[PDB]
Amino acid sequence: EQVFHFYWLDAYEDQYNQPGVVFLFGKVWIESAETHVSCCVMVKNIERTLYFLPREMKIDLNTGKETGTPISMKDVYEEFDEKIATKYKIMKFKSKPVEKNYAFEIPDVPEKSEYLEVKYSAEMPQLPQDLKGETFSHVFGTNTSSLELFLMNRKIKGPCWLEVKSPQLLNQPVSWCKAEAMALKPDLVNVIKDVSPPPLVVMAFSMKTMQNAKNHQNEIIAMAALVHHSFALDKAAPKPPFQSHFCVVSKPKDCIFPYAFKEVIEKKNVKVEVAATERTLLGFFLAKVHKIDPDIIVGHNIYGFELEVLLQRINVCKAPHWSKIGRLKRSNMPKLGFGERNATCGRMICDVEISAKELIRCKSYHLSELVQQILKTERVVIPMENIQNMYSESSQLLYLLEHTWKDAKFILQIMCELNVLPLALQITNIAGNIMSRTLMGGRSERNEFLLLHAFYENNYIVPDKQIRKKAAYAGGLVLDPKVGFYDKFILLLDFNSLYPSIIQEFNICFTTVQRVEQIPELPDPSLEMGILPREIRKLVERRKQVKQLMKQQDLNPDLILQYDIRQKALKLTANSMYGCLGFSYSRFYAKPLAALVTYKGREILMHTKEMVQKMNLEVIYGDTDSIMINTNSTNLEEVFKLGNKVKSEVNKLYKLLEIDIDGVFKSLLLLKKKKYAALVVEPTSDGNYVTKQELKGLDIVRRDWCDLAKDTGNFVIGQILSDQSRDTIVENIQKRLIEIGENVLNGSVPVSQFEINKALTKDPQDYPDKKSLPHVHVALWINSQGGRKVKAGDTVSYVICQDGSNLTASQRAYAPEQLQKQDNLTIDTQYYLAQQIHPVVARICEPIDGIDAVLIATWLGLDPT
DNA sequence: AGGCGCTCCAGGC
Ligand SMILES: Nc1ccn([C@H]2C[C@H](O)[C@@H](COP(=O)(O)OP(=O)(O)OP(=O)(O)O)O2)c(=O)n1
Ligand SMILES: [K+]
Ligand SMILES: [Mg+2]
Ligand SMILES: [Zn+2]
Ligand SMILES: [Zn+2]
Ligand SMILES: [Zn+2]
Repeated sequence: EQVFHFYWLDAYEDQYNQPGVVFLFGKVWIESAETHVSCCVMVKNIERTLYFLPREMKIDLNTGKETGTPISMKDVYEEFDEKIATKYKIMKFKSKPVEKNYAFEIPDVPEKSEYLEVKYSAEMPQLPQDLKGETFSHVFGTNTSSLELFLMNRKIKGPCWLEVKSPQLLNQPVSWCKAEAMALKPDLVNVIKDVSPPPLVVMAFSMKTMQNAKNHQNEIIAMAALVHHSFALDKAAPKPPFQSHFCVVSKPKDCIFPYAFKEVIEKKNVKVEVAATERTLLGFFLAKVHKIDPDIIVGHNIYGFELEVLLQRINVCKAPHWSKIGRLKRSNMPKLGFGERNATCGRMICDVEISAKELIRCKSYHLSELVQQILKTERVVIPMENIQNMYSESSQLLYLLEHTWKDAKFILQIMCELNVLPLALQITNIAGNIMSRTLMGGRSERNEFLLLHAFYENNYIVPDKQIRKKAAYAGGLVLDPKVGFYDKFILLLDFNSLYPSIIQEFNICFTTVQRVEQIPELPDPSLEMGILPREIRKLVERRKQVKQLMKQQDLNPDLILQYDIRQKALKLTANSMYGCLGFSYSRFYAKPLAALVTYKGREILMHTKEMVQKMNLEVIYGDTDSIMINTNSTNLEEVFKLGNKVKSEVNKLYKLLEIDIDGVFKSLLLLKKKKYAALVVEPTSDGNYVTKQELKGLDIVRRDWCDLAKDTGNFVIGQILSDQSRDTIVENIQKRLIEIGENVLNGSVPVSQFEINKALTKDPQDYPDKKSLPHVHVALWINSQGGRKVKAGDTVSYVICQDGSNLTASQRAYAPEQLQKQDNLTIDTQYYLAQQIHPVVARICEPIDGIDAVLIATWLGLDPT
């Protein structure tokens, strides 16, 4: 024969222009060059695969009555061959009887049955989905895409090594890869698992734009990029994260570069290419992408801005070879990240903004905010305006260029810090989907792929693809809290992986629960574990392993964070598997199952509450799978004993479900359901312990209150949870608030602390009642005013100012720059004292005797009425 | 395009 090895990373199909064809992109080892290069493998002749369900008794389609003659596969075969194939224009086909299982939402389909599997060219006509015949009542798989068929049939689960038997040459190159090959049929491709993965080429970049003087245009004037040619995903990121890099700077049109600039560059020796026109800059960038040939391109806000601006400018400046930004040679450039994801076809796009949203929580996911929270460094901002003045002098243009470079580096460092790529790979090998899709975010597509593989594997027919809202069923139970402050130790117990465990513990599955608002019945405990509990179980085991690793002897603070993020990622994946059951647009939608899981959960929480109470214990709170207890004790060692005691008593009732000691608090300020503060006990040696403050749901943790209000609220909390007597505390609180009130009025407070942040659920243009929505109003300004544009999902920062226009506070929202720059605008001190600080402190002091709302108003110098 | 539970604010009636 003849065979070659290929490590695939990305896949792509064009069902309209090239049905039955799948393009694979990956790596190949080239011995003569001792390096891996890119390769494109075009897989052809992927055939549609349909399953015809035979009727019990034959039917006549002209009368619509049975005939008395039963059915046999020969009957079905003949009908397809004689009437169906001929009527629908299917020249060739192959078929065979098979036995498949079914367990989904189409009524009148038996659990197990024999089917006539038919296969034919994807180039031939697609049969109607609701097609029926004389011998068959239903047909499955009429609309399955080639990519799905390929991945499922070949059992490909994320990036891996493949052997391609009998490769063919192509008359003409179809990609921008170094190597190419073609497979005439899918069965020539096989997964192999005994070859270590190859390292990848990773490219991180950033760009700068500039609004042009006259015409309205965002011109790209600088780009920076860092590259690593051997970035391994099965180990710690390389240090340093890049081996090379390059920069390119261009002039708008009317401007002229500072002189000696060239020399200044040769002098300081920076790998900077000074382009004369934007078109040149773009042509150069694309040439660099083609030559470097990255498997992964990383940026910040790529999908929302950068990528669209790049393609548009490439089109406007008529830059040469736009398709080099991807790995597939194309001609027509698509626009609007669909058209985008396609534009980079073959190259995975990692957007740290998107990845950060999935892995951690921030007040905003803008680059400065991320560099601060994750890299713990400050990032300078260069406003589009100041840009122009920079071209005037050499050092300025040079500074701007170094700045762009710094952003490319920040982006890359954030990617490594969050360990984004290894995580995305792990999730892709688990779900068996496509890595570039994993990186775009979303839990549903992954869960669908995970289930598709599992059901194909177990020989099941799967549903065909089909073509915040109000709750549609009951969820978790939240206990009514016993609001107040607590001095004695509090015990918090929480069940491990509750829902995933409930699914296993009661064997809930598409295959074991009868259904069709009514809660189904638990299946007979004799039945064998179903696909769902097994798959769910595997996600829980993986999570336990990672938690075991964290438990280990003295580890790095950086690594510990990575393990914690990963552990939560696996938690979210298992919970998303439960959630998709209740996702109306899910391919495996099964609401009764979702409702049964939540039902058992509330039941279990109620029983655990009543049980702790029978032990004569005080249950002051509980959320879905937790129980909070006031031990009233001051003896830590005793509390822990009591904890393990209740734990043991509870776990005694279940086969798999296990409750644990989530934590112990030294002091607790419980305000309302899902809202509390506390000093958390952290044992050291000899029953000794340190203590750490922890907030849950308070206004202090939200993004939509200013720092001034939030820092002040945190001060109060720190004082309340304190050792100090109630008296000393109340005094300190007053002492501090009176002070804050003065500082706000005398103008001692940094303008940044007045900023309020809110994310837009929709694009600012899609709001009818706009004007009175401060964040939507500042976004409409920002947008219509300059370069970048805010869209659904972005958070907007703003401040309330004195306009001198007597409109409501909500109608006097302005951008920070807009305030600092404009003179008629000034901070509305009254608004901040009464609508920000007062509301926050009042809710926090609500249960504290001695403080009161009226009082808090007088400290702030507000008229109590 | 994982689920549902529980505040908070602007404003008009
Ligand atoms: N993002 C989330 C968080 C929680 N839950 C549901 C399912 C969980 O099983 C249950 C309990 O919430 P937990 O925070 O306690 O999550 P788990 O108990 O499952 O994991 P852990 O072992 O960390 O407690 O609430 C969910 O569906 N989605
Ligand atoms: K009070
Ligand atoms: Mg839990
Ligand atoms: Zn081999
Ligand atoms: Zn709403
Ligand atoms: Zn919990």
